[PDB]
Amino acid sequence: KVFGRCELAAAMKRHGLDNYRGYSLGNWVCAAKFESNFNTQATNRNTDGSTDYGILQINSRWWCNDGRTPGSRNLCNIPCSALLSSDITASVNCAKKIVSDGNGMNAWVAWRNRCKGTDVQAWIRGCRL
Ligand SMILES: CC(=O)N[C@@H]1[C@@H](O)[C@H](O[C@@H]2O[C@H](CO)[C@@H](O[C@@H]3O[C@H](CO)[C@@H](O)[C@H](O)[C@H]3NC(C)=O)[C@H](O)[C@H]2NC(C)=O)[C@@H](CO)O[C@H]1O
Ligand code: NA
Repeated sequence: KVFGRCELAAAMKRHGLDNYRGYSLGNWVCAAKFESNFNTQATNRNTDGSTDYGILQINSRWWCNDGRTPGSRNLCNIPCSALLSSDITASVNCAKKIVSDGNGMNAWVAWRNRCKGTDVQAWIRGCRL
């Protein structure tokens, strides 16, 4: 599923991401936009052999198990395929865990390089929230 911008904002808010750890909803919509282009099925191989999965490109080296990432931890205790569902609940639960692990949203490279310090409020403009 490729989410619309406001559709994803409403889902992220419903799953409790707005201001989770102080990150406004726009931060999460922006991060999902540049990580996956709002595509829940997005997957990307990393050079270290891990893979990034779903709307928030959660990495298999640390957060999920994909059975092909040597040295991986599975701190969200979930199959990486479960991060590709059209229902983003699992991605949100794992993102809540990730953003609380110490480096906040800097865990998302696209957020750090493209959203951090920007007018992230632009990402929720017009959404019924
Ligand atoms: C969205 C996503 O998957 N992003 C990936 C990043 O999570 C990942 O960076 C590494 O993340 C782990 C977990 O947050 C970092 O480990 C934590 O480090 C902090 C101190 O910095 C400490 O409080 C924690 O104990 C420790 N947690 C664990 C479980 O060990 C780790 O430092 C990050 N590594 C780097 C190089 O930034 C990167 C790299 O795998 O990939 C992103 O896609
Ligand atoms: Na794994």
